[PDB]
Amino acid sequence: PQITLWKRPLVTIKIGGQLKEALLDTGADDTVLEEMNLPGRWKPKMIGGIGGFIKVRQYDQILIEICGHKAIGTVLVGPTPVNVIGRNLLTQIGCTLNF
Amino acid sequence: PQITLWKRPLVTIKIGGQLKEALLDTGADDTVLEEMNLPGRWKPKMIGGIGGFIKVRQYDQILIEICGHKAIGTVLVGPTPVNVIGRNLLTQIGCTLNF
Ligand SMILES: CCOP(=O)(COc1ccc(C[C@H](NC(=O)O[C@H]2CO[C@H]3OCC[C@H]32)[C@H](O)CN(CC(CC)CC)S(=O)(=O)c2ccc(CO)cc2)cc1)OCC
Repeated sequence: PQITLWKRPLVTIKIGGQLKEALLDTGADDTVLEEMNLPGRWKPKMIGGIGGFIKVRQYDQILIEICGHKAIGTVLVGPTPVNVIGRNLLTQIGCTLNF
Repeated sequence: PQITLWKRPLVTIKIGGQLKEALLDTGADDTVLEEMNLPGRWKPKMIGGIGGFIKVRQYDQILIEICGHKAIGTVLVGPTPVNVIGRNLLTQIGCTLNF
């Protein structure tokens, strides 16, 4: 589909057997999601943006479905104020910017 | 153009007569540039990111050309980690997400 940017580009995703809402975010290298107790091993990480850094847990090879499009890659989990789908997963669903 | 997302979507912009590099950021509501000299009045503003809030200088109705496409809109100037073009100007240049 085509998503205009008059409003935030929010979509439903499926991850860890749960449904959530997340932003399709071309400004995020990697995907960052709200606290969720995912199974498996993880590695600590710190990620920065406007305002400074937060602590997150890096999970690898996680399956996410985004508007019916399946993808598999790194998900960072922590106290983010917003769920963002980053380029690591947007590339996998064939997402481009167009103007 | 059609821009894929395997790399950061960085483009050249022109503002205040100066060229700069900026990131097309669908996750940003607003356009935030690193510290720079811009002519005209400005009002102090606060904006929040992943790590908290920062103070910016808000410049309204600023001419800015993004990858060959003109916009005139609000530009926030302050300690952002990187120059970002947000949705307030992405809509002006007709930018959509497509997959
Ligand atoms: C419930 C209330 O939430 P809130 O207001 C904040 O909500 C938010 C809404 C959207 C975002 C997404 C963020 N956009 C953003 O910063 O936009 C600013 C300007 O425009 C305003 O609109 C939205 C906020 C304001 C950007 O797209 C992505 N970022 C990187 C860019 C930073 C500019 C480039 C380095 S990153 O997220 O930092 C990030 C860093 C590392 C990694 C791992 O690779 C992944 C993601 C973040 C928080 O609370 C405040 C305390």
